[PDB]
Formats: sequence, structure tokens, C-alpha cells
Amino acid sequence: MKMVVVIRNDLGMGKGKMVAQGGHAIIEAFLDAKRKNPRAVDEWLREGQKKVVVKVNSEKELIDIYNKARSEGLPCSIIRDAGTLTAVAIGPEKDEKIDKITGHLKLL
Amino acid sequence: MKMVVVIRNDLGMGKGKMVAQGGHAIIEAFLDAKRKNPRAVDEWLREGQKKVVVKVNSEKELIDIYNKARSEGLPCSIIRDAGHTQLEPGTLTAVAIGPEKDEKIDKITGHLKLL
Repeated sequence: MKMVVVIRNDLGMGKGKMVAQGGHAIIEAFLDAKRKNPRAVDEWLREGQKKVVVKVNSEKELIDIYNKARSEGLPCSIIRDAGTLTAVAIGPEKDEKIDKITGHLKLL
Repeated sequence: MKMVVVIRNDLGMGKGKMVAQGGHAIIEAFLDAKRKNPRAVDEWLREGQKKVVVKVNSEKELIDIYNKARSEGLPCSIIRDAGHTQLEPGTLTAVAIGPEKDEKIDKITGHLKLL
């Protein structure tokens, strides 16, 4: 199992901000998943809570990835900074259900 | 309420690595805070789960920050990243302290520079 964190690379966010924004994404996706399948989330935690960080190059692309996750019915989240949408996170979920969504994205 | 994420800046970690390692720290401190003070976590979440990311430049300082947080009774975590190459040991990459009252957390990490 794994969680994929999607960070926008076109916003010019600094290292600290990407960690914080991805950070909000991670917490929200985790909670979204835990509220739906706590048992799967427990497994993800036992195996090392694997996370993979990928990037998208526009807000439209960030939103597309998120909509796709929601349509597939996967745990996910989309973050808005204090204004724009900065990041998304999908999972934890079985690796193949997530790769379906973000498999083509490049690593941050 | 706020959570401070401490990232090592002397390990040559790339942007993605930092988000991931910080991510493991954030999750771990969160779980620790949930068992040590559920109510405070809810408030943090309601208020937009503010997170501030600072940096340290050695394992020593990372550990000291973690110890200081434990010695203060604050929820926290310290992460170990499995070995780069089978020819090198894993490393302590990040620490997360909180969530908890801003005052308390600043008492411990206030002097750290933003990442």
C-alpha cells in the first residue's frame, strides 16, 4: 500500500512551503482513508506508511488528478493555501489503484 | 495550535525526499498527539492545521530538538530513513513536534530558522 502526494511545481513554492502544503495533503488524505477503511490504513502504517512524491505543472492538472481520484472513489484530498490550490494526496490505498491515477506523473 | 516540522538540511535531500520524510514525521507526531491529547488535535484541524517548517543542520541538533520536546511533554516524532545504498546506513531525517499550543512549541523550536 501507499499514498501519493501531488505537489504543484508551477507555483514557485519554497522547500518549506511544499513540505507544509504536502503536509496538509497527507494529513487530510490519511484522515479521509482512516474514516473509510481504518483496517487498510493500519496496514499501511505497519508496512512503513510509504509515500511517493510526484508533481503536476498547473492548477488545472492538480484538479484533474484530484477529480480522477474522487471519481475512482479513492481516499484523497486537495489543499488550498491562505489564494490557490497547492497540493493533493491520494491514499493510502493498494498501489495499483493509485498508480492508475498518478502512475504517469513525474517525481518532484 | 500549530505543528513544527524540523527537516535536516545537511543530507542533500531533494525536494521530494523532504516532503516525504516530513510527511512521515507529520503523521507520526499526529498519532502521538491524538493519544496524548485528542481534543487539541481537533482544534488544530479546525483551525487549518497550521504547520511551520524549520531546519537544523546535523543529526545532533535534530535529536536535541526531539529530546527537548520529550522533556517538555509535547507530542513528537523522529524519523529514520532506510539506507541510501546497501553500502550506507539509514539516517534520522526529520522531526515533528505538535500539534500543541503555539506558546509551548515556540518555547522549544522558536529559535530555528525556516527551511
